[PDB]
Amino acid sequence: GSSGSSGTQEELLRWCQEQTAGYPGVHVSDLSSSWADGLALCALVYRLQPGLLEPSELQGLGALEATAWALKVAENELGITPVVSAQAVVAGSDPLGLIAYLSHFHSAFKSGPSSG
Repeated sequence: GSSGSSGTQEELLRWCQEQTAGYPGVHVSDLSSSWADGLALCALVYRLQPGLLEPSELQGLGALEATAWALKVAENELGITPVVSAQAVVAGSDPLGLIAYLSHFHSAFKSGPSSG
């Protein structure tokens, strides 16, 4: 039951919500600061692929320490080149880059109606 306008960020956000949801503590409510923490990206990645290692350290790592991994396992496994600097994401300087960065994840791990 996942379908709507498949056009606005809503399609991505919601999609990411269901993913991160699983991860305890990670609650994506807005693509502004909800992803700044760092775990967010970590959850989205770890979840997307339950086969990849688990966050044994990320559990108690620094807001940045986390994002670091995500961008890694994402650029290695997922292959989603890091369009934004782990710092920019967490620091919260380039809110645009992040959006584009995530867009890649979905664009690859998306499904449903193309033109609503």
